[PDB]
Parts: sequence; structure tokens; C-alpha cells
Amino acid sequence: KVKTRIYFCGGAGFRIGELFHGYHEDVCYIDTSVQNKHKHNTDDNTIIIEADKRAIGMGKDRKAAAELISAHIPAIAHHFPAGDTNIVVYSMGGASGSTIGPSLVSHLQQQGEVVVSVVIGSYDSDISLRNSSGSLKTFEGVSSVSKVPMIINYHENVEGIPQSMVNQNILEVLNALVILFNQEHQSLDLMDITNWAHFHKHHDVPVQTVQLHVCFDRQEAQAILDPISIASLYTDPDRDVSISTVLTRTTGYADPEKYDFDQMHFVINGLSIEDIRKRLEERREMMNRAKANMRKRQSTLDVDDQATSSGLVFD
Ligand SMILES: Nc1nc2c(ncn2[C@@H]2O[C@H](COP(=O)(O)OP(=O)(O)O)[C@@H](O)[C@H]2O)c(=O)[nH]1
Repeated sequence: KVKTRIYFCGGAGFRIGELFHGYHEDVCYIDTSVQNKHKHNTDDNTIIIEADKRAIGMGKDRKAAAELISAHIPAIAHHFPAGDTNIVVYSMGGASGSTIGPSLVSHLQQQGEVVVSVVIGSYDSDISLRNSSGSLKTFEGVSSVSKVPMIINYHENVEGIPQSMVNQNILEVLNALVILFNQEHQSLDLMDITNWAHFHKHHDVPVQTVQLHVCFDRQEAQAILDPISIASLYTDPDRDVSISTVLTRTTGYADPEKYDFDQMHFVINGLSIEDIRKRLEERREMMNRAKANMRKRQSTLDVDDQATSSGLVFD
């Protein structure tokens, strides 16, 4: 098994993967569109799921995408087998990443794998907000069905903010995660990472969506409310000090000769998910208000009008 398999799904996943290229060898790409392919997509690392016969995307139709892709998931998972750790990357407001991604997480978690999702919330229209809300609900559904808390590292496409800034934050996270999982750190074993992610095995906590916060100093980790499970890396072992009360804690000692960071923390909590739910709820309340206030014009047809079988009408 590879140490870390990264699954880049849908357009956002493809774009992030193109930016991330060279930072990790064991990556793969799954989409419903050939258009999203770029210079780093090969026949060996990419699966394009064709619809009855073309691959032109799903255009934010989450239900259609799910109908298409669901039956292909076992084959895809067989083709790109799980790593010791697994990272799945996709947008929430689209159609393909937000179905392929969570479907892969569900399949992988049912096999007992360790999985983290890196995801993007959006709400630039009624349909994409509907998609992001469905995706948030999906995380909860996948947590329930796979019986393993679904871990999401969440990024919002804040209306008005250049997506390039969100992409950069995501790359920083993917880089940090790859280091965390690289199996080179003293005192940090594979089962240590496994039980950090699968903390539900040892604690009376709800099996539900949890949020992963990648923190680059002590103070950022400290700010995370009600932490459930924390993995910490130090280049100086003498700095290994528990930050706050936490259910599971695991630490690794990174080579200070190789690494120019003091410490990194990967903090899982549950509470922060509520902030996402609340944010989408508020956007939904605005959207429904706007919808309900849209003016509906009278038909241009009179009751005295006649139409031909093609729809031609003569005045
Ligand atoms: N931050 C960021 N957001 C993206 C990127 N690509 C797409 N998105 C967002 O994701 C939404 C869905 O697009 P896409 O991921 O291509 O949909 P999909 O192919 O059906 O999964 C878009 O409306 C954007 O809000 C990207 O490269 N970076």
C-alpha cells in the first residue's frame, strides 16, 4: 500500500491537483469531464466516467451526477487502491466532486481505511448553495453509513475573495498532511495516525462529521474549541507539551535537520461543523427570500390563442 493516496475529484479537485503536482507522487484523478484534464493527467492516473457516449461534466446537477457515478465507485477504488492514509479533494457546490468524493470516502471507510477530505464550500447561486447544503448533509450521512466519523478540512469560497487565495491555503494543508502521513517521524506510527483519525473507537462521541484544523503554531491549535483528537509534530522533542484537554493525542518528532518548522498541529473537533451549517442556513434564508420576491409576468398567450403542433401561434 502507498503511504498516502490522494484522490482529486471533479473540477476543483483537478485544479488543486494541477497546482499540487510534484508535491506527491501517489495521486489520482476522477471526473465526469475530459475538459478538466490538464498536462498532469495521464492514462495511468485518471479515470473519466462517461455518460450515455460522452464526458462533458454534470453542470452542477448533483442528483444526475450521483445516478451516473455511484455504481462505478467499487471499480474505481479497485483501480486506485487505498493508501495507509487517504486524502480526498473536491468542491461542495459542484456536482461531480461532491458525489464522487464523498462516495469514495464512504467506500474507503467501510473498508476500514483512514480518510481525510479537503473540501470547498460555495453559494454563488441557488443551485450551488443547494449543492453545498446537500454536501454538508452528505458528510453526516456518510459518517452514519460508514460508521466512521467523516473528517473534513473546510474552506469557504467567500463571495468576493479570489479563489487563488483559497487554493493557496488548500495547498498548504495538502503539503502539511503529506508530511504528517509520510511515516518518517520518530514515535509516530501508522496505528497512532489510525487512532487519531478513528478516535470513535475509544471515546463515547457521536459518530458524525468532524472538522480538521491544520494549525501552524501552538496558539492556532489552542484556539480550537472542544478538541476531540490532536496529532502534533515537533522538530524539537523538548517542546512536546499538551495544549489543552483533549480525548486523543498523538505526537511525532520531525527531523529538525530536514524541517524548518517549529510545530504543526492537526486538530479534530466537532463543534466547528455547526458554524458551516449556520452559515449555509443564513445564505439559504436570504436565497428563499429573494426567490419568493421575484416578479412573475403574465403569459404572453391569451385563452383565445391557438398553437400548431410545433408551437407556432398566429396573432
Ligand atoms: N477555491 C476554488 N474553488 C473552485 C475551484 N474550482 C471550482 N471551484 C468551486 O467549486 C464549484 C463547483 O465547481 P467544480 O468543482 O468544477 O464542480 P464539479 O466538477 O461538478 O465537481 C465552483 O462553482 C467554484 O465555486 C478551484 O480551483 N478553487
